[PDB]
Amino acid sequence: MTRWVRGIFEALRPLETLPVEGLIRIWAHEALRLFQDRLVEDEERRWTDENIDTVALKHFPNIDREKAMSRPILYSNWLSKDYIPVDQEELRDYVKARLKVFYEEELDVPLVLFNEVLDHVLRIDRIFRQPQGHLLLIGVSGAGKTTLSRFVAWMNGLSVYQIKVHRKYTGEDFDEDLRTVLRRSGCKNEKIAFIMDESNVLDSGFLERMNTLLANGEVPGLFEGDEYATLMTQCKEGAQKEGLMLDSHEELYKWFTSQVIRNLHVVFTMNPSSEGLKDRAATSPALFNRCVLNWFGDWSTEALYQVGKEFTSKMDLEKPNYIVPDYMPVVYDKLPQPPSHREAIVNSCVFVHQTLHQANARLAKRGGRTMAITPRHYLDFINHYANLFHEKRSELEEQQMHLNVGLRKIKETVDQVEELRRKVNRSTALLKSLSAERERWEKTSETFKNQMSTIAGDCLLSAAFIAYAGYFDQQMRQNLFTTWSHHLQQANIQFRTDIARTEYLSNADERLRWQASSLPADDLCTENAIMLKRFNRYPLIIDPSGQATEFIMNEYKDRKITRTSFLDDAFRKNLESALRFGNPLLVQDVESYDPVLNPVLNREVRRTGGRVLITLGDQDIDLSPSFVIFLSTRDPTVEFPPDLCSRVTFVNFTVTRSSLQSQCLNEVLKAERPDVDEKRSDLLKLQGEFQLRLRQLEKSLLQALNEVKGRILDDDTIITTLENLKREAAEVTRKVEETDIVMQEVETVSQQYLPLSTACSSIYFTMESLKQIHFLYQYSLQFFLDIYHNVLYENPNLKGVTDHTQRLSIITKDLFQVAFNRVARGMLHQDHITFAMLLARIKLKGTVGEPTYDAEFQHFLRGNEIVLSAGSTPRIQGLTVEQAEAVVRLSCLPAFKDL
Ligand SMILES: Nc1ncnc2c1ncn2[C@@H]1O[C@H](COP(=O)(O)OP(=O)(O)O)[C@@H](O)[C@H]1O
Repeated sequence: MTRWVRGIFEALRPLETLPVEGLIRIWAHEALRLFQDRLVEDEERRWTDENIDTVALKHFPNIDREKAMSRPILYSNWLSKDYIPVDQEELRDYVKARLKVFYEEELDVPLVLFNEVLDHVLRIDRIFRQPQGHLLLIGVSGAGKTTLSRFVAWMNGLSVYQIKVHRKYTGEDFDEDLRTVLRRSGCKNEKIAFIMDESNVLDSGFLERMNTLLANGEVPGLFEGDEYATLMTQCKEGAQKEGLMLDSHEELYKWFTSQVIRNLHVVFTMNPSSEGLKDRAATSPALFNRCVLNWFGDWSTEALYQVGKEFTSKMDLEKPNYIVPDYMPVVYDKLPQPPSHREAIVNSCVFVHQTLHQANARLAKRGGRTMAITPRHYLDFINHYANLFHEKRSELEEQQMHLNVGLRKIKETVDQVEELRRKVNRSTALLKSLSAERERWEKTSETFKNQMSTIAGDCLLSAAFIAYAGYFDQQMRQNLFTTWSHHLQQANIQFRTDIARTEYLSNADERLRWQASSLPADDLCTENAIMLKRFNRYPLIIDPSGQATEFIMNEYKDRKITRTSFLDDAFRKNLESALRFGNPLLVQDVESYDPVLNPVLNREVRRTGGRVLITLGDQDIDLSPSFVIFLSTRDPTVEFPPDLCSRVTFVNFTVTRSSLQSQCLNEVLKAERPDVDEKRSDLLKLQGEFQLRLRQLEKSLLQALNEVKGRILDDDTIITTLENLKREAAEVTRKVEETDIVMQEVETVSQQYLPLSTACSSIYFTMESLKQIHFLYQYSLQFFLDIYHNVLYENPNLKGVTDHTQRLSIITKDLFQVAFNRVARGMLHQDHITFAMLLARIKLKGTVGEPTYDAEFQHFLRGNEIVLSAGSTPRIQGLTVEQAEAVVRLSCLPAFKDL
């Protein structure tokens, strides 16, 4: 209430003749600034707005709507000398005008201005106006709390200062930095907008220093001895050059403290996690005394839609023929009218973001180990969408112009043939072959026109998959992809169905090179390699095994990738040399993440300077363009700080039940029924790879055409190539026309081999969970892989049998038996029955002839623990109390009503 009265009084210093409406407007503005910015939920904010309006009307029942107008009540002293209220649009234009100069100065990164930005900027400016302005910007990473802070601090002419934090950064260094910032604040009279983040704190002593820096503005145990005398020298000089009389030592120190009071603004940016705030309050009470905390909520659907619309402007998404048959909105308010498919693309992007939010909520509800999606992920997703759309359109345009060049070359060949004619059989053969070529190539042209319909949707789905997914397992990746596909089809945005992510995002040669460089054939590994190839945020590999580390080591052997770690004392030494040379650096053990990497991960290198210099620590080091840093770990799952979570692309190699199911299905299809596996590999190659080989034959034909210069005496040299091209075109046509028969029998074969895969996954994860029973029962994935390879390629029972239906049964029985034999051999002779009947339950789930009997198993396991004492008296002489109670509990079971 004191701040309320102070703010109202300040707003009325130079302003006269204000009506009652203006006064209640200022009252409401101050109430919203001091009572609503601190709320965390939107419900609290709207309740505050409703209650302020109802109290205003109750205590002032004879006022005009001049009290409220537009709910964006904003006051700015930028447009006029006084603290006059301003309109949304005028302030937006002025902020854009100032942002032009801001971009000219530094940070050329574009910032789309939404309603939230203008409000946050005005709040931070209001806090900056008062001499004791201190901020606690609590908001999710990527919201731009730091960016807005710097923008407004520059806009008010405040020299921003930041602490460069690393693992070796000691408390004495913090005291020296505080001495420097206070010297700049008091001496030379510099308005410092000194800022910090939660990552900028590694020792509480920082927090007790800020306690006295905020509450009193003077740090007593900072300036001692020589430092104190030097400080008094500089500040006594500053008093003279600022026209201030020199006094005794104590009075001069007091004047310096007052100068720091009026020339220092400390800003805190914090994780919205309230648990951290609970003891942040305890460590420093001044965080709730001198700091006006400003809660930054997650970017709203309005903000996400505006970001998507503004950034996706360079791309050409204008499709004149588009139909909207259903009503699937997200923004709900701006341009809901039938779109030009660009609004549809942006709506799909924001729906993808909401889809991740819903998936995260569901994962947290039905389990844990859930990571939080920051708006920086949206910016990464938008950049991925733009780059991938550019690539996938430029490549098709260049191959289309190649086809046009080939057509013109064939026309020129026709002209040469007409000149030559005026052997006849050779002429007729080449004439019919070239007519067939004309038909095939006009078909190619119409196909090229067809892919323009699907490029937008396919690239959107691929970018949403690569930029967002990567931490989730195979099942959740598939669920997200199918949800995105269903929504995009429902939005009538044309995307090609049955899209192979691996084949669409990579070519044959890169995939085979990956396979050579120690990469498993699992589709999860291929997708992870895809994410590792193209990326904006430097990867953070999650892998319990060492397969990914050795794979990426092999991938960059030529580039001289150096292996270091955070635990290594020479980590900075090993990283500076790699940065200067331009060599990739793989840093393992990200558990003790070094905060010195924040500038590198944020890619905040200042390109404004002549050479591209990064401010890594105190020193400035030039950023080599080939500096590709990598992060990795050795644990399956661990919680990461959210600030680190928003600067890296989580690529996860951790196995799961669905991953084991897919691997076992692929392995059994490779071993049993290799024809279906070959036909599916041909299907995967049908997306681009076969077309790429056809283009290679096309360019070989083009080379031969001017190699022979239209020879007619020896025409077979080109007739062979033409015949091969015709045969390959016919083969591709047969493969495409069989895409209805195929994936109709392929799906049947796959679902036939599904019980084996699910049984394998269940058996492996039961073996993994066997750690609970006894500390000695520890089994690796390699052990189960050996078991499964043995039961496939080494069974003695499969030597003679060849019928697939009998071979599957024999393989399943052999797998069960061999798994039991290999596991029980290292189990005490009291758990053999336990594992055996666990495998029996797994098989009973696998078989279909009888129900699962889940109620019976639940009873047999725990249902006898139900509490009841009615009818517990034995009725027959041949019965006891415990047996009578067991009779009652079994009579509870539906199968035993009459017992
Ligand atoms: N209004 C905005 N529009 C677009 N991008 C924005 C906006 N505000 C911030 N950003 C982006 O946020 C990134 C910086 O986020 P950062 O300041 O590190 O966030 P935080 O302080 O929440 O951790 C940059 O990519 C910047 O362009």
